Amino acid sequence: RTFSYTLEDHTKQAFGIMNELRLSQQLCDVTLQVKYQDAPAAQFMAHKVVLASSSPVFKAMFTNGLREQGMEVVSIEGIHPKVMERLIEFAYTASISMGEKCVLHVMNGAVMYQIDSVVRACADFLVQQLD
Repeated sequence: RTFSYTLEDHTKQAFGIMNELRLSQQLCDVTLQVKYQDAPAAQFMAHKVVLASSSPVFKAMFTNGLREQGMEVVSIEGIHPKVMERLIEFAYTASISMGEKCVLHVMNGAVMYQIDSVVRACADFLVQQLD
């Protein structure tokens, strides 16, 4: 009496569309303004719900108890713009790539937004690079 179906690639396909929408700057409700020390300021438009799905830190920031009147600007310090870019790409794609010289800075940024997956991968890379 009961019929049930699952599309395994669905989440992969849907995240692909969400990343397309980020890059077109469509349906975005947060702008991250990133200023790190000497480097020129940068900004990143995104979807609060997607960032929240990949970072307990963004989730708490955005789930405030009074719903938001539109597009929010968020000031970020202490993370290089190039690192934030890579973390956002991870959330939207599940992949991240960097040069060996940047692995430490990305791990630092991933600790700051509690992206446990990226923390683990970077830690494991650094340790293999020993001895």
